[PDB]
Amino acid sequence: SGFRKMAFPSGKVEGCMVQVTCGTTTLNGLWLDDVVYCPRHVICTSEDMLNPNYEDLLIRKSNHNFLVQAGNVQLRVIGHSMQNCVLKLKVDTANPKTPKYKFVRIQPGQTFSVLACYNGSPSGVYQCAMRPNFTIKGSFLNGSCGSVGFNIDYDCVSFCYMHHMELPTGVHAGTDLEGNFYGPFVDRQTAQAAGTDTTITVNVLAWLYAAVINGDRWFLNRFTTTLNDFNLVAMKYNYEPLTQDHVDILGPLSAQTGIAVLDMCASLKELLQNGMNGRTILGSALLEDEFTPFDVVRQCSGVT
Amino acid sequence: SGFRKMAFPSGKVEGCMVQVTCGTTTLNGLWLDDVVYCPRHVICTSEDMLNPNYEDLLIRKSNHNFLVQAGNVQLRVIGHSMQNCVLKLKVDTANPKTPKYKFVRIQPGQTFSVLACYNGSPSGVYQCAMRPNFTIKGSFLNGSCGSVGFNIDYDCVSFCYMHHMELPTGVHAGTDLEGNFYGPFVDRQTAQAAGTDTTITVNVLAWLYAAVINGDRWFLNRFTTTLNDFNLVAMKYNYEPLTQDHVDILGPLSAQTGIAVLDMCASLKELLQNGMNGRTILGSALLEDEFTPFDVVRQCSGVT
Ligand SMILES: *CC(=O)N1CCN(C(c2ccccc2)c2ccccc2)CC1
Ligand SMILES: *CC(=O)N1CCN(C(c2ccccc2)c2ccccc2)CC1
Repeated sequence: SGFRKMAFPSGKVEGCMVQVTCGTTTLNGLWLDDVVYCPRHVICTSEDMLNPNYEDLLIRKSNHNFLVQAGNVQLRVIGHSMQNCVLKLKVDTANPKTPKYKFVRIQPGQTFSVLACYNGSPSGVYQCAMRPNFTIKGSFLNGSCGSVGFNIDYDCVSFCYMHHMELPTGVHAGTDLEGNFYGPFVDRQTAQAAGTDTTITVNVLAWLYAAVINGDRWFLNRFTTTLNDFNLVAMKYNYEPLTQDHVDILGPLSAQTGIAVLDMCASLKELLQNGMNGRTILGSALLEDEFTPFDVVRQCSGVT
Repeated sequence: SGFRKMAFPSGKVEGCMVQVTCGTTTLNGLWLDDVVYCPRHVICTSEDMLNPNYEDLLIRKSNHNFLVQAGNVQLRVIGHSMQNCVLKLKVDTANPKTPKYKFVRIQPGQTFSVLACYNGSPSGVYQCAMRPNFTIKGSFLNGSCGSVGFNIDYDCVSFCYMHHMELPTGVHAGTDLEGNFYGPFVDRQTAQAAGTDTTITVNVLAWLYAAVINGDRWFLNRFTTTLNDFNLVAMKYNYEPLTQDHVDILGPLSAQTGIAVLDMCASLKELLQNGMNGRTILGSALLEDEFTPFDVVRQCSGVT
């Protein structure tokens, strides 16, 4: 037992990290098969980022201008193309460590692991969630761009995020691996504000189920509620509305604990209305929303 | 910017995980060079754990009784020995993926990453701290024993923990890689209670410095304090006493932020005495103590 914010083992992704340099700009790239993926702003100078015309800036770059280094060895770039906000650098060598992989575009509320990198070298791994406002709250310093977010299903790595930007508020924005930004963000040094960062209700409920499985039960009450009644309270507290699809997804946790989904909703409602009163749940003094129902099942069952 | 509970990239450790089976007991082993390290309770049945005499139980085991499997391939065991609470299984093949490594015995308050494994396969990675009562609050199910805790200094993995037990309270106990338990715990199915889980004061201060670096400054006050005055409050709140050695270790963070250590202590004192008043620091509603001063520096600088 015990319940932790857990990331996927990062080995499969560490074997894909490379350094990409274009002029004086250096960031991370993801090497899969014979293609290196990286943010297209690798071609920009600081002056370019105020209002970059990427198609125009890219005309001045040739294959030999993209310096790709995997560990201590240089890769030969034999092609380059821009797909949305990512550059795809075709190299002459397939990455021998390429895992089975997929590119997926996640939904708000979904979680993933990030392998934060600098100069193509991994520094750490942490668990994130795509916020309902399409930002992520990461830990990214200058040079971390090109670090990726991913999930793993046994031996298949599903890449879902590539880091591109930090908003003036310190929150993060990036793209899927086809180069499309999550949310309305653009790769330009222009002040872009995030929308409301609402709480992922279905994740909070999943985490309350993880708490009951792991021994923290003080918050369980004698009440029940309905979806409509719960949602009036969810709206008041800037929580995402709960749907029947979310109830369905929580079914396995409901079954395992014997606590009906709407009863857990009534516990959540009282926690929202009364607070924690100085108490903690799974060592947290706030309601955690960055564990999905699948994450709780995975951790509580021991999937490898 | 942004500050996250971050684990070390786990690739170097994933390459060392193996499965060890003895009779009907299966757990994880750590394969480094030609030795596989695992908890000695792999030799026990459930009946043995009530009061095991390990030297006696081990006499009945031969090299061929320890089944060691690295991925899908079996390793040949050519020797076995017990060192404290770990078994060392000499195998005929050096692990080709053995990283540069060391075995270290950490101090309470120190943090490390855990690669939780089942059947020699990695399931996830999270960050822990050795509590002042010599327990860790992990996420370990049956079969996770033998999973290890570690730190990494560029290319050197320092192994510090091997998981052995879960106390009846749901907290965890284990050994260093020489098989010595942290704290007074023994590998036996006997109720053993943990001492006071005090808060690691120097880590809380480091995390408050990380908060000021990352923009969360509301808690900074107009006060200062002394070590002795601070420690009267630390004692009242079950915080570890702060020493001059801890002040010295926080020097770089003090220098970077321009906030004297004792001034940060006065902010901590007011937070202890008044609470957070519904506010958060780095997204937490409680004072986080599982980041060391070195962790804050590492994360805030981008060490790979
Ligand atoms: C994540 C990372 O490595 N950085 C943050 C984004 N920086 C961009 C940039 C590109 C080229 C020259 C200067 C700065 C950037 C700036 C503004 C908006 C989007 C991206 C690079 C460092
Ligand atoms: C961590 C893990 O895999 N487990 C928890 C400890 N279990 C021990 C054990 C050994 C052999 C047969 C049954 C149980 C154990 C029990 C009691 C005290 C210490 C260790 C194995 C599963």
